[PDB]
Amino acid sequence: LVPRGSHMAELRPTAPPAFASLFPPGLHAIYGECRRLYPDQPNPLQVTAIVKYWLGGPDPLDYVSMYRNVGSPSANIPEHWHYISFGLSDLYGDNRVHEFTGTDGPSGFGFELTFRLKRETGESAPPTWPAELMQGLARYVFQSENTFCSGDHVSWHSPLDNSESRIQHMLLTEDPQMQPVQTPFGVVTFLQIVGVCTEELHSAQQWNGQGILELLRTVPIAGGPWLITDMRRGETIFEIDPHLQERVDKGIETDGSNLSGVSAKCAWDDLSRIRTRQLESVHLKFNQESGALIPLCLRGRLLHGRHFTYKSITGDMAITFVSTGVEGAFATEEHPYAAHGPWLQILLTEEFVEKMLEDLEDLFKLPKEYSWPEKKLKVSILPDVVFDS
Amino acid sequence: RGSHMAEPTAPPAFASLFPPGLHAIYGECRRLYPDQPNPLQVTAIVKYWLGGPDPLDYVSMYRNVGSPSANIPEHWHYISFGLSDLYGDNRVHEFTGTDGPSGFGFELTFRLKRETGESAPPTWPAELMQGLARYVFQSENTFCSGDHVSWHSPLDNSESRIQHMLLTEDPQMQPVQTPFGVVTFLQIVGVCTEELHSAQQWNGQGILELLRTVPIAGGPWLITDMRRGETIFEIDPHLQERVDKGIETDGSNLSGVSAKCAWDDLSRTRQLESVHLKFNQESGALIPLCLRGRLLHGRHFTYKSITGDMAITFVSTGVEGAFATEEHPYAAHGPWLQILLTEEFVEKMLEDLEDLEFKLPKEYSWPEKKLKVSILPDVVFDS
Repeated sequence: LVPRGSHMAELRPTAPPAFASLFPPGLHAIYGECRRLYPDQPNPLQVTAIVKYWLGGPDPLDYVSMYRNVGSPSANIPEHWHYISFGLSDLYGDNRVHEFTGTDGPSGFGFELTFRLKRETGESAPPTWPAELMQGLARYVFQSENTFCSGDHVSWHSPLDNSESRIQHMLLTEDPQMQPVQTPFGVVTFLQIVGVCTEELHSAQQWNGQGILELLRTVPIAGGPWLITDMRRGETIFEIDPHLQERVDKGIETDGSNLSGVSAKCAWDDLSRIRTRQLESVHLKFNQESGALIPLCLRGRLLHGRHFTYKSITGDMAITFVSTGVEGAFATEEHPYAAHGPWLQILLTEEFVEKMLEDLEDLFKLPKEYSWPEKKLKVSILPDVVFDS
Repeated sequence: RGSHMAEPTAPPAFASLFPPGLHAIYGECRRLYPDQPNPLQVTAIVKYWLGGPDPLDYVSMYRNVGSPSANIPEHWHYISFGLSDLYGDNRVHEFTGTDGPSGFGFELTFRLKRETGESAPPTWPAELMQGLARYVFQSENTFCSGDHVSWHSPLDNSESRIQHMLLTEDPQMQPVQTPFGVVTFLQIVGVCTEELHSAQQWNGQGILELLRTVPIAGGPWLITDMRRGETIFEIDPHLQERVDKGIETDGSNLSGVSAKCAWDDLSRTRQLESVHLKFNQESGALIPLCLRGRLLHGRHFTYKSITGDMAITFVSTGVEGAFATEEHPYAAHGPWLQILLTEEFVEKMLEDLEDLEFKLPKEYSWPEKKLKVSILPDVVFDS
């Protein structure tokens, strides 16, 4: 039989913008991607800086395009407003704001901010507050020269739209739609701002940024695969799902912690009986909050050959936990407890911290005391009254 | 008959112990000071990469006899270790390889005039160097020869008039090549608010070169005397004439200033046919700089009100993003006024405006341009 043929049972830019000569080449490329995504909105609402930054203006971003993304409620992606900045990258390439660096490497700071705000009902246009937020974030970047990555966190400690909204902080990720572009003035990637609660910010600091991001992609209400910020969100991802906390802690064990130290209630005392002092025995003290970080300090820092420092909020006192892999420590295996004044350094071997972690479970009859006489070490978790005196 | 003329080398002890980055720097130290192989040092016992507040691991303190023979006093010389990649093992700085800058690409130095009674180098500048290093580590801003640091505090915690810093290349220390990159040596030079202000108005390099001609400031090697009382302009009045000569030739690094100033119209962005600009004696004094050292150089200048929203930005013909053109030279976006002035016209203005005592309110008017500039008493802007 001669082939009858296939019968498919299931099937699912290129033209320059008006008046191209007018556009700066760096602005021209970014706009190209925006058109790719939104051909139906060729003239979107824009917030624009009339007083230019290079002429005294407070606003580093020259433009903020505001499109309407329908999303895919067909696949749990809500309707939202999409915000795209112009100014963080080298737009003009004439050394007015950014140093011209040519095609190789990053255009300006090498990125432009984006943000996806979940659309409410009655909203017949995109709200203009996130534009001002982006301006604010751009000020941070311009005043220093701290270029941001996918995974970075920003401590804002203020409701992003000045609302009562829980969402007071921001994480940064790759925009799910925007593809990095090559301008004549360098390369531009697209960092998306994702709003988060103080609690979730702390989780990213404790673990890593990328991991907390991935966690938000499985919680649509937060959340979603496209990381859309809903300002009217009331509960954290941990309150929506307590099972997630386990994946945070599991990750701290797997990847390690970004947390190098913490200002908390802590103290240490000598049992031996400025210059370095080598202590034969030591007694470390913590409240419930700082004591709760001990497993993180051991499992996610020392077990990874990194270190951890507890600083007492009141006073001179400090404790630094160190592993064998650290360089420049004045605490060695032979003299594992050493202090330069009030600053205590404790060296703990890999074999021994594993044994400690067997004793230390969550982490409540306080004082909760632990003791290893073979190491001459005592760790006690006390009520806050001790350190408040 | 013939002519009748009238007129490191070895490695240090236990070299294997030293990290390669620390080696090259110490090599340059030994070159200058072979007679002081073990100088006094401030050392960070608690390290920065382990929680320590001090970014500099070491600060060497040598004794330079100088050359009073040729007007160089005796002084203490301070050399930092930590700003550049010392260990090249990614604990503090990213290992970038031999090409480009090691760490931040520099270490700090400082030269303090030796007093009498001082039989040892004072330790305070070490803490000053730690302090400056924190600035550099928190914001990864790299300093250059010519930069200024607004410290707003007497450097040695004295009541001393030396409250600020400029930065220059060290006159003795030559740049070194480490296996982790290149290290230059930036010398901290202590200055007064008056001198800091001049460098902002002109450039650092200019005020630096000016200090080399005043030994007490000063000196060819830029040695900080903390006991200095009079500014370089008080020791030499002619030097004030030397700065603006440069501001004219080179330009100005001053882009704007918060001051008492206001504007009015005589009649998105409204364009104005006539305009009245108002300044106090202090801000009005900057006008020549604003014109001569910014506008005549294709650059802009902004006056902002210390009180309120009002602002005035002067622009020239060679600026982008302005909304004031030649055809409509006075335009405002709300309380922010932009005045466009041409090269030909500012030359004519400068002929009209002198200095800029005592004749307030001093007024200036160009009817063919519909422009009034008045210098008023400070009471006007206060209400």
